[PDB]
Amino acid sequence: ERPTLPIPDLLTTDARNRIQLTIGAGQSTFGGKTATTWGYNGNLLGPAVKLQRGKAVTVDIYNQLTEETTLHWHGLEVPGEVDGGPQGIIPPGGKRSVTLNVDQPAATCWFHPHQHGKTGRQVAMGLAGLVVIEDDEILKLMLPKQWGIDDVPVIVQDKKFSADGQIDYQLDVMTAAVGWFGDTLLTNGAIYPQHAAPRGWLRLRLLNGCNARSLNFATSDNRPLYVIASDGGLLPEPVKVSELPVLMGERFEVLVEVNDNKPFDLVTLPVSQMGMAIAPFDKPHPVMRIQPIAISASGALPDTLSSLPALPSLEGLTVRKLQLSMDPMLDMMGMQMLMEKYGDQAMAGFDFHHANKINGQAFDMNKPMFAAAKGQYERWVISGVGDMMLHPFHIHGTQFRILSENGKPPAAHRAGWKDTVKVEGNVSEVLVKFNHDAPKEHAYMAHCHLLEHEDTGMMLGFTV
Ligand SMILES: [Cu+2]
Ligand SMILES: [Cu+2]
Repeated sequence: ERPTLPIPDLLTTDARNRIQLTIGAGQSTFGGKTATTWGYNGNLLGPAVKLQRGKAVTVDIYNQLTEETTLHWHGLEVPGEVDGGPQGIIPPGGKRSVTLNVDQPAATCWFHPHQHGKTGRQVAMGLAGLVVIEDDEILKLMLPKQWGIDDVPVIVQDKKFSADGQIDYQLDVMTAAVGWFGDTLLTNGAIYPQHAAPRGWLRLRLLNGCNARSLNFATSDNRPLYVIASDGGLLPEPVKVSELPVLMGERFEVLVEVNDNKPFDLVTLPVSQMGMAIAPFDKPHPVMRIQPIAISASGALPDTLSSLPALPSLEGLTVRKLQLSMDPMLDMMGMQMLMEKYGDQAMAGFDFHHANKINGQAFDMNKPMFAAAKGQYERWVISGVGDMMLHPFHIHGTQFRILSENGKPPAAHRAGWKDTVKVEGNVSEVLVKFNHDAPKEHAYMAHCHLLEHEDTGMMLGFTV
C-alpha cells in the first residue's frame, strides 16, 4: 500500500554525551481520521536511541504530559536506579536524567513507560521507542547497515479506535482478562505501509509492541526468514524459518532476500490466542509491502555470527518459583464479556484491579518479594498451570537463557539471549544472572508483558 514506512530517527549522543527525550501529546492520522497520540520526540512512537557498549551517556527525559509517567529500557542490563519501573516517577512538567553505561552485546532493545497501574494505556496512547545497542563484534560482521534503507526497524502494534477517531483504550473486566487488542494493524505508526529495499539482503528489526496480541511473521510468497538475533542480541548462527511467532515485547532481527523486481509483503499469520483470531486476524494479514529497487546494498549474511557462553551446570543453583494466577471470577466475566461482544469467532484455535497475581499476591510496589543474588546464575521456574491465558513473562535487569519454554526445550532461534519466555498453562524455566544492583526503592520488576495483566497485579518487585 501507498504510504512509505516511517523510519524512527537514529538518535546518538551529542558533544557532552547527552541525549534528550521529550514525552509529549500530539496528533496522528489513521485512515483519514485524526487522534490524540503520545510520542517520544514526536507525536507517536519515538526515536531509536543508539548506544555503544562500554560508553556512557546521560539521558535527559522531559515529561511534557500532564500525568505522571516512567521511562523503562526493556532489555537493558542497568541498575534499578535507572531502570524506570513503577517507582521511577517523572512528574508532569518535570525533568529527570539517568546515566546509562551499556555493558552487554549488540542487540535491538526498546523503551516504554512503566507507570503503576496504567502502563497499558500509556503504550496504547503511543509511547514506544527503540534502542540500537552496538559493540565492536557486530560491526565486523558486515551485515546490512544503511538505517532506513536495508536496515529497518519494524514496530508492529494493534489499536482500536472510537467512531470519533480517538484511540479507544479501556482497562475493564474484559481487557484485564484477555488484554487490549484492536482491528487496525500499525507498522511504525502507519497502516500497511510500503518500503523500498535494494536488491540483496534486507535486515528487519522486528518488535511486537502490541499490549496483548501475539504475532507470527512470514512472507506472502513464503520466501524464508533468516533469524540473526533475539531480544538480547546475536544468535550463534542464523536459523532459517518459514514463520516467526513473536510475543508481546519480544524482538527478533531477520534478514530476508530482495532478489527480483517482484514485490512481496511481510505478513502476520493467525495465532491461537484468545480474542486474537477475530476478523481481520482470522487470515494472514499484511504488515508491510517490500518494493525492490536497484540502488546499492552490500550487506551480508554470515555463516557464523557470534559465540555465546555455555549453559551452566544446574546443581547448587538457587531455584525460584513464580506461580502466575488469575482470579477465576475475572477469567469468567472476562471470557463472558468477550463472548457477548464478539461471539463464537473469539475462540478460533470483586476488584479486577488486583485480580491477577504472582505467588498469590497482586503487585505491591512497597514490598519486594525477595532479594536475588548478584553475579550468580539462578534458575527461575514460572508456572501458568491453573489458567489458559498467554503470559509472556519478562524479567528486568537481565538477558537470560531459556532452559525450558512451556514444556519443551526452546526452539533454536529462542535458545540464545532472551528477556521474555512464553508461559501458557505449562511451566518454563530460565537461567537468570543479574550484573547490577537494585535497591527496594528502585526495584527490578518481574512480570507478564500482557500489559493488562501487568496493570492488574501480575508483577512482582525484587532487589539485587
Ligand atoms: Cu523490561
Ligand atoms: Cu499474563
